[PDB]
Amino acid sequence: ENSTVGGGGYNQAKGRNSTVAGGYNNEATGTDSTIAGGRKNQATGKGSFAAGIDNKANADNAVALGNKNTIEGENSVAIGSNNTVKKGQQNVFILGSNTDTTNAQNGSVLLGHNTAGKAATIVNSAEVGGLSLTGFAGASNGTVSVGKKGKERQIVHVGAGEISDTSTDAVNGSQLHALATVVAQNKADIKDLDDEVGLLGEEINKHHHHH
Amino acid sequence: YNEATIENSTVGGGGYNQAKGRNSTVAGGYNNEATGTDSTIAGGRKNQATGKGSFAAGIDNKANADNAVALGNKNTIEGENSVAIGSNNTVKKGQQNVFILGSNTDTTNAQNGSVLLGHNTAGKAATIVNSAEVGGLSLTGFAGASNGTVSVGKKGKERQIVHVGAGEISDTSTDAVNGSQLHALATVVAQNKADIKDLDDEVGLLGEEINKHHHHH
Amino acid sequence: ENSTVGGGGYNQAKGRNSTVAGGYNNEATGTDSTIAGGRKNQATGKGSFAAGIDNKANADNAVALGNKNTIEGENSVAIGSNNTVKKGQQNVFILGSNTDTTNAQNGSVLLGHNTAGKAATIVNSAEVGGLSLTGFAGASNGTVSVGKKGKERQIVHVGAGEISDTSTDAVNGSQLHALATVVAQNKADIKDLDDEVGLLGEEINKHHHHH
Ligand SMILES: [Cl-]
Ligand code: NI
Repeated sequence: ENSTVGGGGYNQAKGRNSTVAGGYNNEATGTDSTIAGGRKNQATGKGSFAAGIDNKANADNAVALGNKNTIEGENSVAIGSNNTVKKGQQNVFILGSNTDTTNAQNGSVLLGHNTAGKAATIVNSAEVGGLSLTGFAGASNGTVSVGKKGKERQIVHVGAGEISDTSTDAVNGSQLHALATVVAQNKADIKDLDDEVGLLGEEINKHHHHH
Repeated sequence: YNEATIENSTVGGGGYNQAKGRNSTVAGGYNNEATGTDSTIAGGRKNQATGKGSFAAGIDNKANADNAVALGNKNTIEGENSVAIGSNNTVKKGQQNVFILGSNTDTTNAQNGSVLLGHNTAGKAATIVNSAEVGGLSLTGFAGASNGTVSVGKKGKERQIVHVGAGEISDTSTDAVNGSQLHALATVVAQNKADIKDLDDEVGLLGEEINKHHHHH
Repeated sequence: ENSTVGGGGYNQAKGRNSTVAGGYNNEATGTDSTIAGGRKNQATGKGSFAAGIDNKANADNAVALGNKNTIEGENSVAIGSNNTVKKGQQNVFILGSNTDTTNAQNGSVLLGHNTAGKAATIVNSAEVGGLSLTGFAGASNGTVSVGKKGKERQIVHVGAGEISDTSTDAVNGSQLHALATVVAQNKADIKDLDDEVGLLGEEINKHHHHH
């Protein structure tokens, strides 16, 4: 039914308006589904698209491009190799390989090789050894992951973020450095003052002797 | 009802597909129109590809500027050298070099060179941040100020960035900072604050001693 | 050998199960390789995929989509224009244009126009004018790059990161602002104390001349 194969062997365009352009053992089952080519691909979702080896573009609007990208949650994308989005993980976006989406919530983005999804936390405040930090902006959706535990990735060439009480811009090392220079100066001032207080203490104690 | 007259144009199969551009390809689907030189529609339904060397697949995409890539559902690209992959994304004419991997984004305020990642993500204009005033405290000499932005969410719907490596901490560093680096600096600040209190106690007791001495006169 | 062209001119589907759906001067040489269309594309890798103008999807599972994306390292992806991954850079993901992968290591991710790759550094500690900061989390492959030197990009709409001794969450401007408010307050407290110590010194010095 306005379906097209294409060329190759054992290819099936079973979906209405579906297309398999070629390759081997490609099955496009969804309405408006597409397999550009490769081998052992499926595309069961409406308007889905797969190319490469052993992908499953198996939910509506799924994009699965490369090797062994499985998509079974709506409006999701996986490009690269060995990635899986499972049914009821919606709007998940992977550009990466050998990822882990066990903990990826809806809306989450995974970037890079060996990258893991992680559940969003709500961080409005923080307590650091008896000091309270309060009033954090942007305590919301999923997360954006750039690596996994034990295999973290630096983010580089990051522009200086707005530094203010509502800012939700990322901060770079120079901004931390700049605040730390003041902290280091405060700590030296405290020492200078301490020396002064000690000397003042000695003079008082000196004074009563030979009064 | 297919249409492939021009040099090296190909349809493909399906219905109401048109490969009007020189070397253009529509591999199949329904109501796909590839109009640009070297344009390509892999399949799906209601796709356009008016740009040179453009590529669309899925439902209702417009890969309508040079080298546009529009892949999924309802990706409209009308700005040169731009990409949208996912769902309901738009790059307008005069937004160049913009890259979206996401859905239901907002590129109203996105400038040239922006990257949008994720669902409900909004574009934002770059600001120049060379310094900052916190209370009466001045912070200066920030790196990576005076290109577009990289957005990970929208106002009210921000996203944590996780598994970030410790960034270099130096006066020229443009590396992102992670929570353990702010924690480390905060431990020292907390220690300064306690030291201040200890010292304040000591000054008060020294004060009393001075006052007591006058009443030994 | 289950190969398919497609339409167009000077297209070649030389690989087993390879597909060129159309276009001009496309050569698909790898097993299970695919060229969706365009002009002057190559796909020498197994299960590779190219579309657009002048791409090389020339390593296993390569995805090269747009204009002048060259992939010659395994399991890599480039989408956009003018991007290159050389033989011996594996698992590199580019969504961007006019990038520089000279210094990109394996596993690294490049985002956006004019973006440069950068070697990972190990940052366990830092020394800021006589102050030591230690105990950093997330220190030991590749980096995630958002710009180049001189063309840094701000990251925006970042959620508040966890603030703890092990956190590898990114930090936003409001979190730095929150810490800086306390630093500013420490600094004023130091001034107030300094004034007090000065006055106490005057009392001591005056007293001796009431003797
Ligand atoms: Cl401080
Ligand atoms: Ni006396």
